Order: sequence, then structure tokens, then C-alpha cells
Amino acid sequence: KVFERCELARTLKRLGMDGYRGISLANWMCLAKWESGYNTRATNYNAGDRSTDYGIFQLNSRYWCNDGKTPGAVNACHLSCSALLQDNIADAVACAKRVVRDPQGIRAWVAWRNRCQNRDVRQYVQGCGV
Repeated sequence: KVFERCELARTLKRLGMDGYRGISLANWMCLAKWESGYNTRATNYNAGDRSTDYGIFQLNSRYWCNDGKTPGAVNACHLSCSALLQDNIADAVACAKRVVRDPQGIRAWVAWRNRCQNRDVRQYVQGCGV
């Protein structure tokens, strides 16, 4: 599913992401935008290390979910990577929450540092009623 901006903003808020571990809703929106374009079926294979990024938050199979073909993988979210490809993003959200519970927080995603950190991210939630 390819979410529309405000549709996603309202969904994330209802799932308790606003201010989760100190991360504002606009930051989560900026992250989803640059990672997948708000697309839940997005997948990206990393030929260099044999891992794959799954879903709207592009969660990596080496640490967050199990796809069975990634070497030295752990499954911290205890989910099959298939769960991160559903239209319902509840599982993807529960896993993103786990990621930020680690020391790096939102910085775990390099895309956030390049495209969101220290920027005016207000635009991502403007007019969505959240």
C-alpha cells in the first residue's frame, strides 16, 4: 500500500508514535518518506552484504526481522520479514519502536541523518490534523 501523507500521519499518531522515545511525529514522517516513499511493499536488496531492507521503514533483515537467507542475522523484533510487507503497518510500527529503544535512537537510519536531522520537518505533518 502507498499511503497518502496525512493518511499516514493520522495512522502513526493513533499507533502512539508521537513523541515515542523523544521522537516527534514529523520526524517519523520524514523518515518513512525518504526510506520508502510511504510504500509498505518496498524492498531493497543489498548485494554487498546479503541483507534486505523491508517495508515502510526499510527495516534490515540482519538485525530486525528474519528472512532466513541473511547470514549472521538476529531477529530482534521476533518477526518474519513478510510481516513488514503488509498493508497494515502495526507490526512495522512495533518494530520501529524497538529500533529506537537502542542507544542510537532515530539516528539508526542513515537516511534520517542526511534528509531530516536539523531540518524544518514541519511540512510533513502540515494540515493533517495531528
